[PDB]
Amino acid sequence: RGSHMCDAFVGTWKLVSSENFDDYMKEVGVGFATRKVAGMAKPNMIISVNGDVITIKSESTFKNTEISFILGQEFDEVTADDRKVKSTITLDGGVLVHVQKWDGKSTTIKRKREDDKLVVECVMKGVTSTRVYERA
Ligand SMILES: COc1ccc(S(=O)(=O)NCCCCC(=O)O)c2ccccc12
Repeated sequence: RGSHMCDAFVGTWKLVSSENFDDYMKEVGVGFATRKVAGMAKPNMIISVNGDVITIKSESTFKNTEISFILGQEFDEVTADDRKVKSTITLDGGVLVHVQKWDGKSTTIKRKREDDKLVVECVMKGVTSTRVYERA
């Protein structure tokens, strides 16, 4: 197999900035103690691609997570904050668009390459948080 456009996400990334994540988590419904501890985390994210399967791992002092998925194909995800959600991730104009659905609610997480950074934009009900990762 040769290159894929998604290979631009592949690598080891470290969180360097976070804006409005507490308010985003509030909107998602995250409880106090989880918000405080999760908010402190400075995770590393490892993204790899193997055939049609994309894997996103996150390692931090808060929680270690891993999701593997095929674009456009819904999967079960247990989030860092312990929600059990139905997730679908697609590629739209170079941007990984990740929708999580649970308990009649929905949130969208966009991951995109900007310069040498990987920018993560999380949106829930008018509230947006921006998290920026750099190469590790
Ligand atoms: C470190 O704490 C978290 C990580 C990921 C998630 S998530 O379910 O994967 N949605 C956010 C995804 C992008 C954030 C990031 O990877 O830096 C959390 C969701 C709610 C509260 C805390 C979360």
